[PDB]
Amino acid sequence: SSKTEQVTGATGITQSTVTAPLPEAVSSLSLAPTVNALDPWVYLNQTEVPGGTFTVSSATQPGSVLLELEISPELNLYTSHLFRMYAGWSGGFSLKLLVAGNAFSAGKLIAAIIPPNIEVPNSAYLLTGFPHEILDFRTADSMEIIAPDIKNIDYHFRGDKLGKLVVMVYSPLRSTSADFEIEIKLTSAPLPDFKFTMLVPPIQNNALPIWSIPQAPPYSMVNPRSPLTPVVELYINSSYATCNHQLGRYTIYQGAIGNSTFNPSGAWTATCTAEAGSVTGHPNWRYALLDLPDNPTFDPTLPPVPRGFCDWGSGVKSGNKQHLVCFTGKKVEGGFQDVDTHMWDYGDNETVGLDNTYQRTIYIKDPSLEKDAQYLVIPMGVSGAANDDTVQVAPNCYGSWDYAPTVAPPLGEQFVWFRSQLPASKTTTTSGVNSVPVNVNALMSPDLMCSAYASGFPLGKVALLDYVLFGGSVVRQFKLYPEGYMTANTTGSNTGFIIPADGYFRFNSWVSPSFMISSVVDLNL
Amino acid sequence: VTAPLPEAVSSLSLAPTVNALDPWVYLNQTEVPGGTFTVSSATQPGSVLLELEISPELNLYTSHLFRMYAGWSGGFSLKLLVAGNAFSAGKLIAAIIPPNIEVPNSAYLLTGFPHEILDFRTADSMEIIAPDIKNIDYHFRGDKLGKLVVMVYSPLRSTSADFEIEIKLTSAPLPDFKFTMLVPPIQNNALPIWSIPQAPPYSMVNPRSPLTPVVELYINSSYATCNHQLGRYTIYQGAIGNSTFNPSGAWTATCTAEAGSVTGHPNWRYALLDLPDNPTFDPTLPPVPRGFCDWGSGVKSGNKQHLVCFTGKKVEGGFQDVDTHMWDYGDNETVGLDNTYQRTIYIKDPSLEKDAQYLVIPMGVSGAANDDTVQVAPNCYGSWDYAPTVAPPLGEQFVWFRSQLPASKTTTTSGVNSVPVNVNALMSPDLMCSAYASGFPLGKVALLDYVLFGGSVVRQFKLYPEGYMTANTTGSNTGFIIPADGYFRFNSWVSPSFMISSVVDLNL
Amino acid sequence: SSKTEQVTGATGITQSTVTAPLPEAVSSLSLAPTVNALDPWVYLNQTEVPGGTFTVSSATQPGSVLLELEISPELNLYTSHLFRMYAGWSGGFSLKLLVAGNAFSAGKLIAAIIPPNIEVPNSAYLLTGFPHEILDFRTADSMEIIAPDIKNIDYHFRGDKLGKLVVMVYSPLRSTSADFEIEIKLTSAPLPDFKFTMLVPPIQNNALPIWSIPQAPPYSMVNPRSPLTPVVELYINSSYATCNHQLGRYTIYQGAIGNSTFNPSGAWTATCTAEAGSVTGHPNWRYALLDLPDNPTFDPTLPPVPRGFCDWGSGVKSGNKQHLVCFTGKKVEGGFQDVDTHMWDYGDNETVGLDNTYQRTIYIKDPSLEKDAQYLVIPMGVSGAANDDTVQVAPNCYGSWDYAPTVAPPLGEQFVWFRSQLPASKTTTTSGVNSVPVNVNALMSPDLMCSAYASGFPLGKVALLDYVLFGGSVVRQFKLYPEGYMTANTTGSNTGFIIPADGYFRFNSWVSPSFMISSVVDLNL
Amino acid sequence: SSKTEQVTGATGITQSTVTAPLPEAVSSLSLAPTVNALDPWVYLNQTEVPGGTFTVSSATQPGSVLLELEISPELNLYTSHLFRMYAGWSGGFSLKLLVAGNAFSAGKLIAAIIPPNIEVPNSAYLLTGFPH
Repeated sequence: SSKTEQVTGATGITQSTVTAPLPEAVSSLSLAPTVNALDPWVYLNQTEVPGGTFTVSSATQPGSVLLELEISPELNLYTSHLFRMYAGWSGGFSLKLLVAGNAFSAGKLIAAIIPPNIEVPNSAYLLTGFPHEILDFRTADSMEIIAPDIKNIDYHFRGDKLGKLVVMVYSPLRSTSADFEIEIKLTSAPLPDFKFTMLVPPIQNNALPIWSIPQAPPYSMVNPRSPLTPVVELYINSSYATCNHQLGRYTIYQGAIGNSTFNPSGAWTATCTAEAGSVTGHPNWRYALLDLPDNPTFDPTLPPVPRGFCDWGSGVKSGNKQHLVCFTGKKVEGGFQDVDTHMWDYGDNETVGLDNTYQRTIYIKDPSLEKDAQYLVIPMGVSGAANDDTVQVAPNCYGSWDYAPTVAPPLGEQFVWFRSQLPASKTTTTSGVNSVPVNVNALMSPDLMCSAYASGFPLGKVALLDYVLFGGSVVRQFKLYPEGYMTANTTGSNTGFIIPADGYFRFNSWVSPSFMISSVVDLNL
Repeated sequence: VTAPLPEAVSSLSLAPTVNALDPWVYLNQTEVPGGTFTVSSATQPGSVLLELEISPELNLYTSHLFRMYAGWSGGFSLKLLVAGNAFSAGKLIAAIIPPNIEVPNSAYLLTGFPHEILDFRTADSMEIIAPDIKNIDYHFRGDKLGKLVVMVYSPLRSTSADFEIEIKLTSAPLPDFKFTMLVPPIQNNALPIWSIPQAPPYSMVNPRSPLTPVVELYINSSYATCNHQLGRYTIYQGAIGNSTFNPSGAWTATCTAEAGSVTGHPNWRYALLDLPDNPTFDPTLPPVPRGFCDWGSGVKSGNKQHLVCFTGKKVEGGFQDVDTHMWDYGDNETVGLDNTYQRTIYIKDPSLEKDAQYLVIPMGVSGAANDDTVQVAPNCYGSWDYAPTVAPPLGEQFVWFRSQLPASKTTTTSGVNSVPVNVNALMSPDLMCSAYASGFPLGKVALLDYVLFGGSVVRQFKLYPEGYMTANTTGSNTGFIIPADGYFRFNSWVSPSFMISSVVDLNL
Repeated sequence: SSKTEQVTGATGITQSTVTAPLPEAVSSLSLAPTVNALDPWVYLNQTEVPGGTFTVSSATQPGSVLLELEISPELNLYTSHLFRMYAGWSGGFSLKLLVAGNAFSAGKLIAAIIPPNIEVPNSAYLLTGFPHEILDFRTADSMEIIAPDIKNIDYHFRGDKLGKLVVMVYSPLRSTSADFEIEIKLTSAPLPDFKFTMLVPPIQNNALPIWSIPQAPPYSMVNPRSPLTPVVELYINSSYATCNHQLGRYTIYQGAIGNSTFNPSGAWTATCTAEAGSVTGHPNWRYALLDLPDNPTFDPTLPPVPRGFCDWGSGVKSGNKQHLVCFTGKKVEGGFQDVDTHMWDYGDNETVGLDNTYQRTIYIKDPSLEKDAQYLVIPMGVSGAANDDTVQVAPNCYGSWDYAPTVAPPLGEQFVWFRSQLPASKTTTTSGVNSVPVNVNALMSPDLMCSAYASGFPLGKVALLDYVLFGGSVVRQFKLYPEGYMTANTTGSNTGFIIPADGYFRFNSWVSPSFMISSVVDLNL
Repeated sequence: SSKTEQVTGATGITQSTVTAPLPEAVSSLSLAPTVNALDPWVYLNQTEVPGGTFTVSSATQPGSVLLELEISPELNLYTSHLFRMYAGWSGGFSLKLLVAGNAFSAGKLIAAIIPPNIEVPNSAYLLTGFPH
């Protein structure tokens, strides 16, 4: 159908079109053991789908996809919630494309329905092949695409391959002002022919449409890299800080990836097989061997480092001048007689000729090391080392050890980290070690993700969560990727921006990975 | 007529006196008290722009009648009035949330509630039927009420010169709106109109200098926050840290400290400021007398700035000496803290007895940075109920009451000099005296017109209930004097997001 | 109605009665803005209610309540889940009392419906007053109580006071064998006149009927009391270990109660205002004062101890012979020059004449303490002290400081704790301190409760969660109270029972606080 | 009533509305010793009233009054002149608000009728109360 309305002032028209590029395959639900209807009003309450909106500016290139929505119960809050207690679904959705258009100057949108097991092309030219509609920003106000449930089975089960609605720019948006944009929302409502199949117990870990994050300030969320010092700030350093593997790498597909753990309390301790050997250069260095409880020493697949124990980053070229600091102690009956602060290198002095590495090979500066003993390790800090740059060093999986890939943020955004300050141990003693203050940053601490690891994360969607702080209300919008690297849209200088740790996150909406955040953090200071 | 959800007409069978209304109160053109908001390019998506409880406060008239009546039952037809353009593009979502449910803070969830999406292109005169969701035959006062929440869904872009869209709602009760139970009109439910007596600002009292008249009102772009404790008021009192309705009578205090002095100076004797309340110095009541200056900045001991006051030992109530004495407000420096209120006060005189009670009457500043330093009040210890630090909404600036503190030299090297400093104040108590009888409706802001001389010049500021005035200004040049020989006028209740059509350029 | 069936073998009868002690108030839903129906099958799928079952043995005393179910959407999985997207409900439920009866010998059950704002009496004698039914175990198989939605409002909103179904023993159960019991389940299904009112967005923190706990072994959940040593076991000591206030006291009404925190990483550090004074007895002791960041020193309402810092329990009478051990260090520019292990008492040497207390008053054994400095604290262990008994000492709120009440378990059950081992620091040095190995136990670490703090906990219901361990499958059933003290049914000797920390919890069913667990842990070793 | 015309070039619309926020109290003139009619054409010749025009620029502040016209014979040249030879008048006037508008960008006007012995408020917010 069609319907046209004269805009206020008679300076244009707004077209609200009901369109069905119609597969319109309505199943008889003959094989469904029972057919369950919905509250008639669910068909009448059109709700924003997870994935909208998408802003089409002048800097958008036709052929770049903007929406990729799988026609499923997840397009609606109420159907998404109802599906938790239902084995199968069967029916389409009426998807509305609300476009904040105007007689701006020009620009055309193309929306198409793509059937299952058909790759989504990246050109407006190819989209015209599919069943599709075209819009004109000069007159676009609505488009009720009657999206069908393209299927070869008489009713769906979880895990099937579903059809997709793809929206792309047909013609570039041209307007007098470079700031003119077009916010394009998209809402769904199940069609009348949409029914469920069976009543099954809800999944207590259901992939809920709405994610609830407890009002937990990050100063209580603490802390993979330095689990003895609380998080005090939130760092946004635009130094191209592509986070090489570290501790505290959690993703909600597997949980803890790399050598990350959910209980890093302290700075997870480890012991060593303090083997000894002739040492060139520094005789006072002894090559100790990390032991691997729960990961026996001889599995190239498993990590050659105790779970938890991880960077500080050391073992740079100059590792022989900049070191790490850890408590050490001879293991004796019932514990350790005495524990001091010795200088741990964890790197590439002589025996590996490597860079920073995740051996299984450490050097102490204590000459009292003996082979006939196991020595305890508790990292404390760095000694004489640079600050905030030599503590983010890049050791990596120089092996088959399944580790965390070096994650880099998408262009235009920089990582938001959880920081913490490490005090310096001074000693005016004839036998001691000297540390230097250092600030430590990390990705999402496990406490924040605990809700995500249970609440759920819709496939291909990065959570957009807010950040409110002390009065007056000030909200910064961050993006929390499933791989576990929260980011924020950045613009301006490259200053390391501190954001206070007092303030709680809040779920706003599921957004696609390529979703520019409206709120931009300005690097002024 | 766009109805988000059907209105359940209730037969008031359980109403002791089903009370009718004037048949002519039904005209869907009466403005909605507080229902005026502006959308700009800077309004981020999903920012709550309006929130009205579905109640007799939605109409200018039923709001007035509601003071006579203990109950009501009915809906409201709100008409939009969008002063948009041909070059404006954007969306609004207006959802009616159910009574007890909590208003979301993202559009993705607000869409869940019944709603309508409004284009600025075709939402100029859109009737919206707001229902009154209930499980009871009629409402009493205090019952949880439904709300309609207007929120920007697609930000406002402009195909041409960026313009500001001003929107406001006009309502008439649906034919089924009925009152009940006549009661005397002294109730809650603040009046839709607040008549401000024509008291010029210079007739009010500067709470932070109740000895010098308010000489001028001035807007400073730099002063982004107000940490003052003395001079803060709110209509929803409550208690505000060290603010009194009588600033003049509270400017006094007794002090007494034992043998003690600043390490850097054996001349700055300590002084424990006496409290009109009684000890212990319990960390739940103010640690200083209800009225005392909030001046000074976070200096460190040595060749520095500090305050001046009139001090004098008490003599059994009889004759007490008096003289201006240099005064600094605590040695927070020696504890690694900033200058706060809890810190004991000091006096630069070696002639204080370890057990004597000395008067103190602040009078100025000496050898000190200019007004910039007295503006920033000492911090607080975070244990008692003090006035929270506040800042104006983005793009808006404060309005302060200003006064001139006269200086004071000394011919002899016995007293103390005192540089002249212009002092500020967030609000004089003389303006809220009339407000309390009226009150502000449900977290709305009061747009007041400062009618400058003759009425040819009329400035508009928003009187936020929290206790401050703000006026939107585009400009540098911190100093901006506004004459204090004017008078206020109520213009309307405006939602906090409302931005003033009048913009006073700070560069003129 | 009624219906009788001849049991197999014709050795009895089983009565399945449909009863309506009928308020039967059906609302017209006139004021409801809209009326939403359900899938017709929800009315036909009777599901176990949260609160059943309840076993009526010979040791049950008439007048002891067994069921107290508020007639609400929460009586059914599907209605409980659907109510998440609904503002109001209006209608009753058909509650079935399935009784595993037999012609055992005798015994009668009484079930009554109690209207809102009417206290539940504790005598079968009074229950007969209410609308009620009586059962006989000799012939009881079912009872479809048509429970009405007693209300004076035309449809419900969350938070109203609801009616209650109470089941009590009318006559004692007598049977030939002392082991004969009667498992009494109870299921619900909304009546046909049950409808919802409005469609509202789901609460992302909804009080879900089913609780999902991630497959997180407790050896990763770590650890309030000793957040540097991982949890290794699970202790069940029947020493009457009524847990006085401690660290790690979390309840899902407020979150962290007492001085408990969600980020105890390490052993939350604290500093001191190392004031000095003349000391009698031991001159080498110096009375240091804990500073209170975020809790200024002068609020009798707030705790006089830094958040996190907490027991080890010291300050017993003999505190002058048994002590705690914490790292100490003079605070200097940028940190601390040197840090050693000194002996911290935290108790009642001279200045308080108290027992263990939660001052704000500590004694070091280092004579080098000086007033002009702040000294750091990091608890490590105990020195010369008893083990596992003097580390559970009972300091408490000797003041108005809102603390955690001393929780004791119900009779017949003992606490299940999260343990950990603290190594001993030995030192053969002319200046050092000597510790003694000690095992430390705690209540639920915050990681386990994180799901509860978001998943939800139905009012008055203690979660019954399982514990599966390495193959072959072995399941122990524990009860996790809302106040935050997991317990397990115990029988036999008083041996401290260790349960391996490898194995994950799992939600089984919501049960009442007075719900004997069928599985009994046997104290054999 | 209402009436809409498409502006030249079809780049807008011009609304010419006939509105009566209607007291519409028509007297029977029973007590009038005699009732005198006018030349029928006086009812058909709309003349500029004394007090118009008023230019609403960007520097105008809502709440500032612009017109305050007392409904009387003085609103028309011819009625004002005729009243010189007449002891009394009885009847209303059809007042036209010609606005030199355009699809400029925006801006809304409010006109209200205020009864006798009622002070004129200085806020657009209050004007909505009156018939307007």
